[PDB]
Amino acid sequence: HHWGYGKHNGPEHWHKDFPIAKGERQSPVDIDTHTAKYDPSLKPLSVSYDQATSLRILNNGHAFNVEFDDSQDKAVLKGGPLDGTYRLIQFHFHWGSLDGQGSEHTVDKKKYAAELHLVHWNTKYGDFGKAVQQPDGLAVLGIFLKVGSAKPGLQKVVDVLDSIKTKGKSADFTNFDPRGLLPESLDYWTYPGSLTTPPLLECVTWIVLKEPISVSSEQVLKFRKLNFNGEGEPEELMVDNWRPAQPLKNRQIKASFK
Ligand SMILES: [Zn+2]
Repeated sequence: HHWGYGKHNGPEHWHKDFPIAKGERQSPVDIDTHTAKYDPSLKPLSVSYDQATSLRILNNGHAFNVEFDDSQDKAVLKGGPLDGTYRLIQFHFHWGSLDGQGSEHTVDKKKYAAELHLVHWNTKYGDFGKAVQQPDGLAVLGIFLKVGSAKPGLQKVVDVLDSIKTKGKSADFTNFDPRGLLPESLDYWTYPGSLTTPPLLECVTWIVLKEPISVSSEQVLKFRKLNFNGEGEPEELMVDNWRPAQPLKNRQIKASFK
């Protein structure tokens, strides 16, 4: 039936409806730190989120998205391995049922408790829908979350989850500053990949930050209280909405640091 993360519709079944799942530039991957090539020609990332305008938070049945106004160049990513300007459209997370799993990318096979994805689209394409059809249409910043100390800047998010518990619910979510979600260092790994959920288009330049941010156990617990199901349907907790690492195939992972 429709795709999800259960036994009968999970990642291992996606290829039936989305043949691109067994493609040549599928994401996530395992980051082998000894095989990643330091590339001194890569520029530092430029994150200009001071004018970010968030609008809403939504439970789409597979995660929760915080959406931003992308009608102008207010929150953009540029530099790094990118050419042009990429506008932030939304951010979301992938998490697990336990603290030992949840991230999509792994580092030397280490899994983190969750992974944040900031999704950006290449402004030369005019809109998000056109951008997904191009090899350089999107740039996704990925940030790992480890459990330790609470992240103050994440609390506003945590607090509104009760109101979007089931699929299709949404809530006004204005004046949220995504700068509160960044690690101190912007060192990163980069590779050409895809979206990690259907339709799995190979249109992403991945930018994975080396430094994880910490969240408290209690903050992550609140994530695990969301539901995959819609209101009045049997309860299925929203946990383990992560795709396992895919084959690197013909790709090189580059590092911005040594
Ligand atoms: Zn994602």
